Amino acid sequence: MAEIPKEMLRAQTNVILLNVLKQGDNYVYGIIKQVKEASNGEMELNEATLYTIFKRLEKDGIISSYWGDEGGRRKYYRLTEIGHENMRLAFESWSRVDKIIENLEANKKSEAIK
Amino acid sequence: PKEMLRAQTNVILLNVLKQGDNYVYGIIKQVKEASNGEMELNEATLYTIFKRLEKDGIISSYWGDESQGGRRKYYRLTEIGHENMRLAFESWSRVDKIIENLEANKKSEAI
Ligand SMILES: COc1cccc2c1C(=O)c1c(O)c3c(c(O)c1C2=O)C[C@@](O)(C(C)=O)C[C@@H]3O[C@H]1C[C@H](N)[C@H](O)[C@H](C)O1
Repeated sequence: MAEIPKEMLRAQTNVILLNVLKQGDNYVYGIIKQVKEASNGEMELNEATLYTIFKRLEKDGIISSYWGDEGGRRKYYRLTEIGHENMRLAFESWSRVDKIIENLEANKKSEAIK
Repeated sequence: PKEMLRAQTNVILLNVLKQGDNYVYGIIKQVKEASNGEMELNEATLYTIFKRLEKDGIISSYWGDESQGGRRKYYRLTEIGHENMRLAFESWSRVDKIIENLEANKKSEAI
C-alpha cells in the first residue's frame, strides 16, 4: 500500500523531538505539551513513545539527561554536541539528495528538448 | 548513518523511476551522473529496497530486451508509488509546519 511506513513515521517523530531539544533542554511533559501546542492540539504524544525514542537517542550519544530542581525534581534532556553535529550533517546530506533529484529532473527535461 | 542513507537511496530511486522505467545498472549510472560521480548507490541496497517496494506495490517490474536475446529486469513506478511520494511530501510538510510552529511559539514566549 501507499501509506507512510513505520520507519518514515519514526524518522518524522525523531526530527520533531530533536527540534524541540534544539530549541532548549526540556522535560518529557514539557516536550509533549509544546508539540501539542505546535500541532494545534492534534499531535499529543504518548510519554512511552518518547521514552522508547529517548532510550535509543541517549544510547547513541545524541541526547543526554540531567535532573532539574524542586514542587518536585524534573528530568531534563538535552541535545549533545554530537547531536547538534549530526543534525547539521543530516541537513547537509539531504540537501545534496535534493540537488541530485533536481539534476535528475533537469537532465530529463533537457534531454527531451534535444 | 545506517537508516538515513537507506531512506535517502529510497527517495532517489523513487525519483529516478518517476522520470521513467529503468533497470538497476541504468539507475545506478544515472544517479552517479546526476551527482558528478559522487553518489554511487550500492547495488546490494537497491535490491533490498526493490524487494520491499515491490511487496508494497509501489513499484512493479517486467522483462525487456528479449528480442535481442537478452532478459533484463525493468522497474516502473506504479500509481500506488506516485501516491506514496505524494504522502511523503505531505507528511514531511506537516512535520515542517509543526517545527516552524515550535520556533514561533518559542518566539512568542521570548516577546
Ligand atoms: C521525502 O523525504 C524524505 C523521505 C524519507 C525520509 C526522510 C525524508 C526527508 O526529506 C528528510 C529530510 O528532508 C530531512 C531530514 C530527514 O531525516 C529526512 C528523512 O528522514 C533530517 C532533518 O530533520 C535535519 C536534521 O536537517 C531535515 C531534513 O530536511 C531538510 C530539507 C527540507 N527541505 C527542510 O527544509 C528541512 C527543514 O530540512
